[PDB]
Amino acid sequence: PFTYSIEATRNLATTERCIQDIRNAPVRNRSTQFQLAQQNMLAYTFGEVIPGFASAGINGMDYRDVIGRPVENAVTEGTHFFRDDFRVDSNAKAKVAGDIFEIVSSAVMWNCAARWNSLMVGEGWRSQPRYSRPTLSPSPRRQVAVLNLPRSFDWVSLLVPESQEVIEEFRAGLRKDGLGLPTSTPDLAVVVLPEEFQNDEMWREEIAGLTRPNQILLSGAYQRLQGRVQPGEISLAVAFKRSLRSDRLYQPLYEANVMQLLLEGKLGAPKVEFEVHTLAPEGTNAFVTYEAASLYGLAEGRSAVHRAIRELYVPPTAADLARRFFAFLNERMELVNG
Amino acid sequence: PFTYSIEATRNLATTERCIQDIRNAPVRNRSTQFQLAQQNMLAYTFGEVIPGFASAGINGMDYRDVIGRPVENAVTEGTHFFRDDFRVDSNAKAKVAGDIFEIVSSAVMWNCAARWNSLMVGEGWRSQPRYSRPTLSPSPRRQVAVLNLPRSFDWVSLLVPESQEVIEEFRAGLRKDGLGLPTSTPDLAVVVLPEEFQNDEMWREEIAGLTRPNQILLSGAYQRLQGRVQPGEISLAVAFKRSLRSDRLYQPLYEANVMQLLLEGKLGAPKVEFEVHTLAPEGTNAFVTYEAASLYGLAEGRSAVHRAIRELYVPPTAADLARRFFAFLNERMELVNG
Amino acid sequence: PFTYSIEATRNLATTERCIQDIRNAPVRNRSTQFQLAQQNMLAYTFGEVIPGFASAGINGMDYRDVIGRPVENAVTEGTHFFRDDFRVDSNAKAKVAGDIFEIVSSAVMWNCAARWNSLMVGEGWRSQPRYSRPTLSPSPRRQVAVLNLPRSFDWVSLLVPESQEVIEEFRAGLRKDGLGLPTSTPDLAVVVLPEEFQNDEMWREEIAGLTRPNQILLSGAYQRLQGRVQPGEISLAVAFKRSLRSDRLYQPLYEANVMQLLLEGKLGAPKVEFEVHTLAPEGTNAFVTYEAASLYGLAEGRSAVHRAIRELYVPPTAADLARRFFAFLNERMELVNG
Amino acid sequence: PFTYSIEATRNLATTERCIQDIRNAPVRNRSTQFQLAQQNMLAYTFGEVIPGFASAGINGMDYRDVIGRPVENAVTEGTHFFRDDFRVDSNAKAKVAGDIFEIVSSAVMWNCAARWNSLMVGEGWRSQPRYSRPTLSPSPRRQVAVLNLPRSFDWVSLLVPESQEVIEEFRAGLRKDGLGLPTSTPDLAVVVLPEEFQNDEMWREEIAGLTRPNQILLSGAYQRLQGRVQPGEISLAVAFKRSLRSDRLYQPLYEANVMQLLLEGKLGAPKVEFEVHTLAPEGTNAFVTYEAASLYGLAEGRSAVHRAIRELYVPPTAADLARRFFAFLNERMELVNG
DNA sequence: GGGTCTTCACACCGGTGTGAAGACCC
DNA sequence: GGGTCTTCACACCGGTGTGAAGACCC
DNA sequence: GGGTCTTCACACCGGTGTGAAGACCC
DNA sequence: GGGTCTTCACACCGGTGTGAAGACCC
DNA sequence: GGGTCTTCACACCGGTGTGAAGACCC
Ligand SMILES: [Mg+2]
Ligand SMILES: [Mg+2]
Ligand SMILES: [Mg+2]
Ligand SMILES: [Mg+2]
Repeated sequence: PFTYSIEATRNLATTERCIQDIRNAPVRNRSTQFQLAQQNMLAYTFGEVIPGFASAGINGMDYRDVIGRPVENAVTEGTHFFRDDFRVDSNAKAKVAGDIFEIVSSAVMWNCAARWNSLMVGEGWRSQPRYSRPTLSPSPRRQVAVLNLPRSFDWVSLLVPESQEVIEEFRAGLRKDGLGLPTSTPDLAVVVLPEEFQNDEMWREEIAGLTRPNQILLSGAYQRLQGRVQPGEISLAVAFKRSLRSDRLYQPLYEANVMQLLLEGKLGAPKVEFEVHTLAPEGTNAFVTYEAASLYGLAEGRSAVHRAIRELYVPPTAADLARRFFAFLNERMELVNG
Repeated sequence: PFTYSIEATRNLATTERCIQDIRNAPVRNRSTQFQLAQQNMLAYTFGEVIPGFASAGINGMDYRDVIGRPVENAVTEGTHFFRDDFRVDSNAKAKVAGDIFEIVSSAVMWNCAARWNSLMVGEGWRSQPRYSRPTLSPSPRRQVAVLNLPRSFDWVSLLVPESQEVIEEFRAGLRKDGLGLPTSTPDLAVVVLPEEFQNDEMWREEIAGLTRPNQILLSGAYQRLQGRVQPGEISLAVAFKRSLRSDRLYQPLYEANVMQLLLEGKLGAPKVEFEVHTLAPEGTNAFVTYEAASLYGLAEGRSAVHRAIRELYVPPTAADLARRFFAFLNERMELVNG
Repeated sequence: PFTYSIEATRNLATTERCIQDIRNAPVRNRSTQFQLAQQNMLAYTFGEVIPGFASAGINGMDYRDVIGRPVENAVTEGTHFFRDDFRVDSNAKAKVAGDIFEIVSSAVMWNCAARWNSLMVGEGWRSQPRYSRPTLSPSPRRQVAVLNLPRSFDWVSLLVPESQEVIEEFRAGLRKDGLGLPTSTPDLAVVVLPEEFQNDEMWREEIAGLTRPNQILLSGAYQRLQGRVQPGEISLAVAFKRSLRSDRLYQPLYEANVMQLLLEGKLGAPKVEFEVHTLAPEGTNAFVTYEAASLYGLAEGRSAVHRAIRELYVPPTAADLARRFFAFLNERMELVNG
Repeated sequence: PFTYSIEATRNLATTERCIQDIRNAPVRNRSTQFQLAQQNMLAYTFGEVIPGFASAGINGMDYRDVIGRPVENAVTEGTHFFRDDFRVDSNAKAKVAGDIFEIVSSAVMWNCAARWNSLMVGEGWRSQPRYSRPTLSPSPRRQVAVLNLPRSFDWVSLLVPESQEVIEEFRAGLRKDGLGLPTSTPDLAVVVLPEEFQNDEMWREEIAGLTRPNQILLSGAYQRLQGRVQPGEISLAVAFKRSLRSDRLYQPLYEANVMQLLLEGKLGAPKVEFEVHTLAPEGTNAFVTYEAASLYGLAEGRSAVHRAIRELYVPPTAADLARRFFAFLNERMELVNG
């Protein structure tokens, strides 16, 4: 349920409850009395609804109210069973709500993917929400595969092994001096679908919830493309940060300045689009600070300089995320052999 | 006082109290009931004592107990006047304690500077704490000037204007495309003293406290060297971070990869030492992650590759900070015309 | 509860509260305003959990944090009802915390006993915590009975009355000159189970808490073996001292040098293992000082000399106490008729 | 001064003040804000007066008021300079007051020694306090040397090296098995004066204070008899404990049961008198518990059994300590060749 | 490179909670 | 007049000052 | 029998369902 | 109309949930 | 002895104090 029905939380199980009492089980470093089950809170509120693509009153809501609703949905569960004992620290209400923004917004553009994949293969343009049809020539080798990425991923394992050896040579070349290229992985990698999946139906079946069946699918769809995509076909890379501070905006820059060195450079990609989706850009001069030239090209003169960040987006609603991702596919997929 | 005398807090003024009640004055975005006066808490505990160089029982204390003592010194003030009302948020107890680590540790190596400046000019080797004499030839053109840096500083204003024009050409060259080189400033910049100050006594008078007289001196000594030092004479750059997480260790990397591009490169410095001083490296694989090659040299083949971080230091005491900074000056100042 | 739930202390009774206000009832010698209920604090924190054998995050915690947690659990109760009045003297926070160490650590090896008794009688090797199975031949006349001992106990009343008369003859022989053999009793006496209890189920039912039902069982299980065990079958004697000073380590020596005279000697035991379990051995040269030969054998030449203390143990966790007591039973119970 | 003159504490030096502020000098384990100078507090109150032998109104005072007066003399100093900051922990008010009882009571029987030494050599019987003359034949080889002993002393170094080799053989014999004979030293060892000092005037000059001149004399007079006294001439051994608890009375038993084994036994002393001087025997059954037979003789049958403690004394005044020590010398020195 | 100084073990009692034997009428 | 209740010894560690051996350059 | 006390009108916004005009592609 | 004062970006760590590699006997 | 389970690094934002540039009349 989306609006905290009082009996479905009493019809649920203790395993699938929103908050597990770990007051009789510390974990040796943090004295966490109560924890917020991230995988259960997503299955509770967004379990039978998806923002952007369902129940258009939700799709016009403020996107700072869709994200951050499972956190207040968990507090109203916590003040029901654990009366007067309930405390969740504010540093725990930001980790989960940041990860809610990481998963849910990736699940909205998954629904934009499967509707884009429908129009490419000759199927119609689902019009249950009023979304405008893209004006591109429908070709089956244009469907896109959006992929959520894990915490310790390194993203080189998606490239074809004829191209993966150059990066491994560049990495093991740095290992001779005792060095390396450590990076943080971006929260979202948008790549085009390879040849082996041009008739598979798992890239067109639109998702209708965020239950744990269709939740390990989205965290685990990356493994089916592990070593398939050419380096010139990684279209978009989306870093997800819920709010920005005047120093936390630099950790996506080091995500891009490695991504614009191992692709532009050793594997010869032209330019990979890297962009940041935020909700609270206030308190920072972040739009000016994201006008940063990439440090990769600053050594070989002024041959080709460009931005390290494509755009800094502030989605006002959930449906405005889906409208932007359609116009992104309407322009980037023009430049392939349709 | 260091150990919370009960009457000096009652002999103090309401202006110089450790905590001002701003409960009748909000600031329109944060509902801060009580604030921690950072400039007053440093003047209260460390007002007549300096770690490392005074009262050797303090100098052998755990350095996580020296830093973080003004925060608990303020709580014991807050539970005295404002009984039962007192709440300071944990996100406010980290900003001040991080800034306490930024100022106090810079004030310890200031005392290492003025004793190094004494042995260079022919004065003796003050031995009130048992610190070993450096085995270098005493030359007056070897004394070092340690400088705390502000929040919006850009550090190019320290270079001589014959060398400052190249960086301004490289910056305004990027401004033609609507770009830039934004950076965070390091918390400490260690440079050698220029020719105009080789007889001045403000670089040898050892500081004996952290009162507001000798506090705007340390935050403001950088302006006296604004446009004096050659680019090949910036010896050490110290970034101060009290604890590290698996993503907050990247914001000093972007501080270094710009510092190793505007000095190595456009102004031809050989290699500028950049190092991070932390207290809690646990919960991270940060020593392996700080074995990162600089992204500046990764474009022109493999001409000269090196680390972007020199060392990751964990000071066990306060006197072990002073012992390391003496051996750093014992090695780096060998390579000048003594 | 283990981590101070705010309403179970409000759901508790005034009788079973953690701190009774005796401010309207002095006791004629000590002006104790507030007292720490030792029997209630054990029932509050460890009431539904046992260290070593439950909730393995607890079992890996530092053992100086398990013991000493009911003392800080009582302070957080005391600053709730009795606001600003609350003072417990530090000499009262050591007596209870020392007695907490006396009872809880005896209750951990009781759980090691009942699992050892299960494998001896043919029942399985409970594996809810991952504890290694002992490699001994399972015989029913090998199960062990661990016994907590009171404050004024004299431990001779456990021996069979055919052997108790020799000690009473030696005691009443000394009473003719107006003398005696006064001793302090050890906090723990580990003896093997007699013939009358080889089918009883009270030595195999594992304890699941420290509530006052299963608390007078552990302080009172000694009376069921009052006059049953032969003198050659007292395997281990454990003295419990939370921290050691350079003179408080001698009061277990006089506990051993009487125990190694009334058993080795008048009742002909070979050697009784006597060992001290401590948490803070710092500030002492106690490991060298516990290499003391027993004063019993120093009169008849050098016939048989040995240590008065077997080992000085420092348990790092709670599960490491259970691992040591299993390997102790794996070696000492080899030397009986299995 | 004895009764806290307000200007002699202001005429004193900061070095010889009763309390040094170590608030700017921790000592890495204890957070001692203010310390009680033990060597200065004895020089302040008892600096020009000695109990028992001076100003007979003092000598009739309660002996729990003479001892424990420098502790309250220090508190009245501490609430004068350090207003409202002053806190000395009760665990620090017992260590010093116990050591005050250790030094002052040893200094009273030093005055009984030098008056006993005067009557032995033919000098008169000083009668400034009305003390009864002993009825013994005055012989010069009967004068006694009372010795305060340090903290890490082992008391074997007082015996003649022809007798010291047997104990060293017995100790190194135990070292072959990795053992030893660790002991606590008694606070006072009373031995008879050897042949080399039968005309020296340092054993007859009566002490007239406890200033630091005549304070290192009393802690350091033991070194002049280091290896001089035969084992059959150690008359009295006094252990000093201010109050007794039901387990702290055993640490003098282990002091005696080694002293009644290395002297009775290996060096053939008949019986060495060992006694405990206490002020608060309440709360214990200590008089019955000090009726303990020595564990040395309990192995060779019932050849010769005796007490390990001679007497447990409770001195009501200071002059009653001097009256007991005169009657002790009136009986023990009858049994030498007068 | 024997002096200065930072460390460490030494032995220091005191306010304690609880069980068992005392107190006292009925 | 065996019950209730007021007492008492039991064994409980923890913050300590000072001497002697450590630390370290010169 | 003017004080005490039980009553009453005053004016206080806030969460609402439905029709009609908006929104948007086709 | 240069002073006073109200604002804002700066850089500040800390308590976190989950996946994957560790731990350990059998 | 491959399973179960105890651990750990990963990447997660949010409430902050202070300096410098803004605001505004005079
Ligand atoms: Mg992120
Ligand atoms: Mg920093
Ligand atoms: Mg004990
Ligand atoms: Mg003593």
